[PDB]
Amino acid sequence: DYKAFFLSEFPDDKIQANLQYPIYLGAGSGAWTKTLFKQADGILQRRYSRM
RNA sequence: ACGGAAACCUUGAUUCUAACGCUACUUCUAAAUAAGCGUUA
Repeated sequence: DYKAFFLSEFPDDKIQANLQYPIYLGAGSGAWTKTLFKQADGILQRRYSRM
């Protein structure tokens, strides 16, 4: 779902391949790895619209 | 110069012996130190 939602808009050479079950841990992985991105779409971006 | 005089309601005695302010009870329950990089060049 994350690849069909976010990672598909970027060049394939910038996206890594999975050897085992994927996960995103810690800082720097992005907002969509830490939210319910299906429901946070729209709300998250408008939270930063005036910055 | 009195039915009056003399005469301790007195001596010895522990309000004492025994007895747990005790029995049971999680300072516990969810929670990434994480998000945003625009515009100009």
